[PDB]
Amino acid sequence: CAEMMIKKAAQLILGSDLDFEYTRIQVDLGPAFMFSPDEEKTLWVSGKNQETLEKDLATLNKSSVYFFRTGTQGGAGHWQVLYYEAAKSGWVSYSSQSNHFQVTDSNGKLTASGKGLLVPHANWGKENGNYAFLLVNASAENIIHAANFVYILRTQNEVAAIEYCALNHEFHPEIKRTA
Repeated sequence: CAEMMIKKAAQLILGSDLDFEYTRIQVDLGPAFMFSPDEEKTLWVSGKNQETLEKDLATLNKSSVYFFRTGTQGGAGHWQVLYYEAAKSGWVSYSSQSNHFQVTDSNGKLTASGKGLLVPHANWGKENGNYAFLLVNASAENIIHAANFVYILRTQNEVAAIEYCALNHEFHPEIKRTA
């Protein structure tokens, strides 16, 4: 399930399918990105108002892909992949096969599902407790980190998974990549 959005990222950026060869829970992806540089991370605080979020979305290039976290700073996060789908002329959020929805209309304003990203009557900001959006570039290395983190977390444990991510720059060999 965490694997589903990672597979999707891989399809869009690496032109490839990932097969997680599990020969023996659900995951918070956040820690997979601890070794990602700050230059690949952007925090938005624009979710009080419809207008500001639409002009945040307008600053993104439409051939780039992100791991997109909704929720509160320091809190529970919901991770999904954000990408621009040329066919449907809009930004799409993809969590899994079952859970995905379009975010923007043909000309860059929020769809009805997308307005679900707003919380008008809450505090938005950098600080602990606030709402924000975290975009992590879905670069090859971040896709690799996410795949490896989840794989080691399931087959071993979370300490092992952060330790692995500290040192490893390639897909774990049991994570099969084919074009």
